[PDB]
Amino acid sequence: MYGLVNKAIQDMISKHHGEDTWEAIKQKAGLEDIDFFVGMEAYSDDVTYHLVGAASEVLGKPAEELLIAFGEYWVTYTSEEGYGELLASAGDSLPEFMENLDNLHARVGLSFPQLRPPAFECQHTSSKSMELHYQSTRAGLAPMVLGLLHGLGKRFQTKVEVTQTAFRETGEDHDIFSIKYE
Ligand SMILES: O=C(O)CCCCN(CCc1cc(F)ccc1OCc1ccc(-c2ccc(C(F)(F)F)cc2)cc1)Cc1ccc(C(=O)O)cc1
Repeated sequence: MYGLVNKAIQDMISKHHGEDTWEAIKQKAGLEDIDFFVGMEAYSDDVTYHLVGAASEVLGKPAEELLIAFGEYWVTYTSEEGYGELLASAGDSLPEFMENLDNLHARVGLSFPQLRPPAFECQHTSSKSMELHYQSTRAGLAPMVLGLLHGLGKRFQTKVEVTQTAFRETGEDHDIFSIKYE
């Protein structure tokens, strides 16, 4: 993934657990060569997976729990590190944001060819609910998407409940989430 994702993980862990713990996690993951992450440089996905695995071992939390935390963090982090206006342009409510996300990533993709944006499709079931189909070229990030949705509920001051109903990791076509929101 683009370096920005790995910088954001470094930032979350550092802010939350201190530099010592981050350095440890960095070393466990086998990444002490890499001095800083370059935000607009494409990295092998494995660098990301290895950071999450290693942070899981070091902090004593499951990877999927860290992904949820990380998903929430991403929404705030990117707003503060140069994508505040981009996120604003995506809408002023949770459903509109999820509707615009494929288009938001298109705009990211223009400058940055190695972007592999996931696809998000909304089937709105009422004015307070939707089925969300999440289609990704990556495995194992559904819990991050859970975190992301909560990051957005916070951003828009909307209470939101997310329940996954189809699981890509068990060989289903794609993750599907049932969402209820204020
Ligand atoms: O499944 C998957 O593959 C990954 C799913 C999890 C990650 N994705 C979250 C999408 C999301 C979901 C959401 F609900 C809310 C917010 C969200 O973010 C808004 C946002 C999205 C992206 C940038 C940005 C900014 C800059 C750059 C660059 F580095 F300069 F290139 C790159 C991306 C900013 C804001 C972002 C993503 C997607 C693909 C890649 C890549 O392929 O590398 C990297 C990151």
